[PDB]
Amino acid sequence: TAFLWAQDRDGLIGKDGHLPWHLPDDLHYFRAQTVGKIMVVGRRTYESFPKRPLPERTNVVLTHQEDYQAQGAVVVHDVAAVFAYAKQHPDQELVIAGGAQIFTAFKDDVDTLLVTRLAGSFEGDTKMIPLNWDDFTKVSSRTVEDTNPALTHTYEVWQKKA
Repeated sequence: TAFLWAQDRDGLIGKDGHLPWHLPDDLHYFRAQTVGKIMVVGRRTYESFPKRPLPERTNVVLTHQEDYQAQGAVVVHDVAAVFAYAKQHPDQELVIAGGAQIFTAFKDDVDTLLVTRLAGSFEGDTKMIPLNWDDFTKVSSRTVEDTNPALTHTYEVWQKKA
């Protein structure tokens, strides 16, 4: 299972309840990362999400409710309910998108990690969860210095070890 998200110098991710705005470049990666397959998302996330469900992207809703539903999307309550779907759907891949509440949920199950270290700084009140970098291994990491000094980023790909 993979985890795709972007972190800045400070290591921020997003907001919890501000609704400021989203970047076009930083947004393309957030989705393009696992789009086109079984991408998980928090209930709160699936809501704000540009669309429900996503066009060409299988989404999943994680909530403590045992009756929670979604139009087209899949409804799960934890990392056990998601793996259950992906279990019956060995054709598609399982990659968690968010949110933070969902990140630390699969942190102990994630077999692969994806982080984008952006040189520039980003605002927000929500920080990234405590990842066990010691439990995982870095398989790839290279920074990309674009024209914009703040639009820079590093693509890190980690693989959970035993």
